[PDB]
Amino acid sequence: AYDDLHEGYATYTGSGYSGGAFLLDPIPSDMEITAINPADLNYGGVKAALAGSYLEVEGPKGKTTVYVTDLYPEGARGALDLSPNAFRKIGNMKDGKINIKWRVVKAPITGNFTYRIKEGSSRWWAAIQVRNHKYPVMKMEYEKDGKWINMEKMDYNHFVSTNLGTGSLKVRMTDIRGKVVKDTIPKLPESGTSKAYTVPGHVQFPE
Amino acid sequence: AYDDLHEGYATYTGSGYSGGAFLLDPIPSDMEITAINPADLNYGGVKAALAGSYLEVEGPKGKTTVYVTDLYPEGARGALDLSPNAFRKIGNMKDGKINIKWRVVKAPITGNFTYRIKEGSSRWWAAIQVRNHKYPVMKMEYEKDGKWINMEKMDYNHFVSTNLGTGSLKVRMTDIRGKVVKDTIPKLPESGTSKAYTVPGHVQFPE
Ligand SMILES: OC[C@H]1O[C@@H](S[C@H]2[C@H](O)[C@@H](O)[C@H](O[C@H]3[C@H](O)[C@@H](O)[C@H](S[C@H]4[C@H](O)[C@@H](O)[C@H](O[C@H]5[C@H](O)[C@@H](O)[C@H](S)O[C@@H]5CO)O[C@@H]4CO)O[C@@H]3CO)O[C@@H]2CO)[C@H](O)[C@@H](O)[C@@H]1O
Repeated sequence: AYDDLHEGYATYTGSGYSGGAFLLDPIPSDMEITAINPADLNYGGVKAALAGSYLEVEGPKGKTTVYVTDLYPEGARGALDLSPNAFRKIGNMKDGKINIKWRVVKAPITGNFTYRIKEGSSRWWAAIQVRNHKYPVMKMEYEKDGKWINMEKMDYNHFVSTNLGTGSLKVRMTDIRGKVVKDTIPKLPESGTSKAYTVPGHVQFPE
Repeated sequence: AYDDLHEGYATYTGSGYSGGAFLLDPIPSDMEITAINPADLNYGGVKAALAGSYLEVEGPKGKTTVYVTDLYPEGARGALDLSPNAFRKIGNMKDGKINIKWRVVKAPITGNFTYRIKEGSSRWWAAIQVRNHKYPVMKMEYEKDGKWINMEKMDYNHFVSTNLGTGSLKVRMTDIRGKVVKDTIPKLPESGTSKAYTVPGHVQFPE
């Protein structure tokens, strides 16, 4: 629609395949990825607003799409830190830094959300990650007896809250376009889970 | 207190031995105990200020001493809910309600404090309870590399803080008389402790 490009500089790097901030591991080594500067990451006042998104990136030599897996701490506004397999498609690596133009695009994925329930989660406190989302997840709310509680998004790309209640958790998710989709996670453990675990989801953002 | 005085009324209950609000379990069955009204409980605006304290209660037929283990939710100022073994000593069991006078007194205990580390406590969040204190515990601080941090006392008789750091924990406790002692508590887990545990203390409030 109204869908502005973002101008900035790209560098390249080899981290982000493992141990990146957004806790999105494992990353296939053939995957084209990127680290994003803090200002653009936390769009809308949401920590990790753009975590797990995909960007289309024009360099002086071509255009390419990258999965956003990590924070680029020392990056200026507009700055991306690309994997070299991605970088090489849009610029010469002889130059260390290239002019780029990027925007958020729809993820080249299929199927539904997958939920990751962080280690330490319970009815008392929980951090919930959304994976496999066609668009940036701006918001996640759960219903506790009648009303909708907003969950804060963290730097580690999980939505977080307390006293969530017993019983299965009905949730809703909003994307960067304002689209909202509803789902249901199975009831949380009474005592904090020693291991993080996976819940296959039943919904996806609209095309 | 060395001196103190409340006027109120007492009834009696069979609860507070297991599952009380102050989480002081286990409670020996033959121990004289009481539940406490919210107003006196939260003395000086500290939630559960008088939890785990001891009171001398005077009834129409004698005096006796009790351990405070539970909240008396429907209590007016000065109202107490005694265990029968305590009630039996200062009143007639044929009454459902008696006139009483009471005061916070020195604990008929020996030895130092012990600490309870609540399940789910870690470097990031801890709930720490003091047991075996001769007087009410009004304040608990810990030292976080520079200066002292105040821990919120909770309705459930643990002091709570966050981002406490790694290593062993330098604490100072303050009683209702204004008296301050200092102790150290072992290292806090990197991730949330699966079960609650007790650690021995090495300090005690002045007689
Ligand atoms: O912060 C950056 C860092 O974070 C970590 S993950 C870590 C979080 O940081 C931390 O904030 C969080 O702390 C939780 C804690 O895990 C949770 O277990 C407790 S729940 C507690 C509850 O507050 C309390 O109401 C309750 O008391 C009950 C009692 O159980 C009962 O007996 C009676 S019937 O009623 C009482 C009162 O209602 O007891 C429960 C449990 O003891 O709360 C805090 C905060 O909400 O936990 C996270 C991990 O464990 C992350 O890994 C890093 O990447 C980040 O950099």
